[PDB]
Amino acid sequence: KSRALQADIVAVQSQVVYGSVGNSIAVPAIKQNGLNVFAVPTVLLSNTPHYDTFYGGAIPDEWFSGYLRALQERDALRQLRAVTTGYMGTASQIKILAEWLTALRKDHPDLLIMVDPVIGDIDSGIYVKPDLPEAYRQYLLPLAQGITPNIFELEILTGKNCRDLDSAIAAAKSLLSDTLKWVVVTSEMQVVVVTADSVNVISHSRVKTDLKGTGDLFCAQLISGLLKGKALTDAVHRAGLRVLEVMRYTQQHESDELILPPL
Amino acid sequence: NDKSRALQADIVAVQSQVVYGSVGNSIAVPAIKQNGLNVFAVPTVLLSNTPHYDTFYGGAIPDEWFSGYLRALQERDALRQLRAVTTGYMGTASQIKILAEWLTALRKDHPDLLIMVDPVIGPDLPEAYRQYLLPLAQGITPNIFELEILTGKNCRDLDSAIAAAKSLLSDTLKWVVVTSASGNQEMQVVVVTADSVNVISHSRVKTDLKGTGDLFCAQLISGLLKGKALTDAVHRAGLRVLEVMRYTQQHESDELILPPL
Ligand SMILES: Cc1ncc(CO)c(C=O)c1O
Ligand SMILES: Cc1ncc(CO)c(C=O)c1O
Repeated sequence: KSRALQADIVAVQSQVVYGSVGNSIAVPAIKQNGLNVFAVPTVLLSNTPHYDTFYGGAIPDEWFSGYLRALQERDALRQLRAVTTGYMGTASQIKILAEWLTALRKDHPDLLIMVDPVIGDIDSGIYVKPDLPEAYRQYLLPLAQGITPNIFELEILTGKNCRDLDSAIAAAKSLLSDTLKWVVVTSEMQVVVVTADSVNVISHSRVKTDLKGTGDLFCAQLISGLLKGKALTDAVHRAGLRVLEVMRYTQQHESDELILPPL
Repeated sequence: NDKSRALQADIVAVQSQVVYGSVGNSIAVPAIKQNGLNVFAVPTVLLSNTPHYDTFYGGAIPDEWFSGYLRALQERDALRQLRAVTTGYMGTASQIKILAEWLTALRKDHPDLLIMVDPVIGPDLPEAYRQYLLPLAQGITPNIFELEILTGKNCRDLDSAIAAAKSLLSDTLKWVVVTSASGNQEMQVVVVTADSVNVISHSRVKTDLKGTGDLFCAQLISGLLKGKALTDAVHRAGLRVLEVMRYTQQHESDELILPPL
C-alpha cells in the first residue's frame, strides 16, 4: 500500500531564503549522507536576525500543526528512524510538536528524538521567546533520547551547575534516565559526551568567526552518523570535525555564509 | 565594484513550496541545482502538500513577508550573478504587483535580466499579470486555457493560437511558448518567437502527477542560461520531463522523483 515518498528523518526548525542555517543548511547536509528527509519549518525569515535587516515571521500554530499532522495522513513515516528539533518560534509550536512526537513512538517505538535547546549563549542568553525555555523543560525534554545543549543552554534546563567541567557532567548526569540515553554538552572547542554510564571529552581548536549554522551543521552530521551505524562518541567526533571542515571552505571561499562542500 | 562576500545565484525562482512533495521550488531548486546552477527560491505559499490530495494545510505568504523577502536579497547584495527570475503559482495578486515593482527596480542594474513568467491561473489574477507582470516578461509559457484568457482571444488551431502569441510579443516580451495535451495525451508545443514558428511534439504517459511544468520550466530556464538555443532547449526540457516521469513510474511514486543529472 506504499507509493508515497518516504524518509529517514523529520527535521523540524528554522528556514531562510538567504543564509546557511536551519533546514537551509541541514537538509543538504543530510542528503549527502545518503538520507531522505522532511523539513517542517517553525519560522520563515529573509535572513538571520543578527544581520542588519531581516523580514518574515513565524509559522502560525495552525499551519505548522498541520504540516506535521500532514506527514501522517500522507503516510510518509514508514521508514522514519528519527526526529530532530532546532530553532523554534513559539513555545506553543513546541508543545504542538511534542503531542505529535508522543503519538509517533506508539508506531515507531524505536524512534530517535534529538533536541537542540536553542536559547542562550555568552553575549546574552534567552535571545529567543522567553517562554521557550519553559516549554523545553516541561514538554520537549521528557522525550529526547539525546540532546545537544551548551554550558548555558544546560544551566537553563537544569537550573543547576555552571562553569566546572565536573559540575557540568553532574548536571548532565542528573538529566539522564530511561528515555534520555545521552547528552552532548558544548562550550565547540570542548565537547563532553555524557553517556548513561561513562564520560568522553573530545576537543579540537576552533577559529574566530561570526558564522551561524555550525550548530545546525554539527547536529545534522550527528544524526547522520548515528542513523548510519556509528557509535556515539565516534559519531560526535565526526559531525564535529566536519563542521570545522565546512567552516574552512567558506573562509577559503571568502563568504559570510556556510557552503556545503562535497561528501 | 568590490567583490561581494555574500551568497550569489543565477536565478531567483519564485513560486510555491510544499513540505511534502514535488511541485514548485520543492522540485525546481533540485532540478536547477542538478545542472550546477545556484538559486534563491522565494516562497509564495507554504502548503503541507498540494491541494489535489485528501488533505492539505497552510496558506499564502504575507505581502509584508513576501516583500521583505524580495527587498532582502538586495539589502544583502546577493544578486551580482543573477541573470533571470521566474514566476510560478502565485498566492495573491498584490504579490504580483510587488514582485513586479521589485523586478522594475532590479531591471535598472541588470539590463540583461531575463524574466520568465508562467501564467498559473487554471479572480483578479488575470489583470495583475496584464497590467503589472505581462508588461515585463521576456518570455512566457501559458497553455491554451492560459493564452486564451491572457489575450481574451479564442483559438482552436495553429494560426489562431499562434496569432495570439504574436499578439503579445513586443520590445521586451521576446517569445511565447504555448503547450497543450490532446486526448491519454500528447505534449503539443509551439515556439512563437517573433521571427519564426517551431512546433515540437511528444507522446506522454497517463498520470495524475503534478509539477511536470514547474520542472519543465525549471529545466527550460536552466538550459537557457547555458546558452542552449531556445527551440533546442524547449525540446530537451520536454524530454527531461518524460524521462523523470518514467523514472518515477518504475519506482511507482505518487510524487515526482529526480534521478541524476
Ligand atoms: C533563522 C535562524 N535559524 C537558526 C538559528 C540558530 O542557529 C537562528 C539563531 O538566531 C536563526 O535566527
Ligand atoms: C500548491 C501548488 N503549487 C504548484 C502547482 C502546479 O505545479 C499546483 C497544482 O495543483 C499546486 O496545487
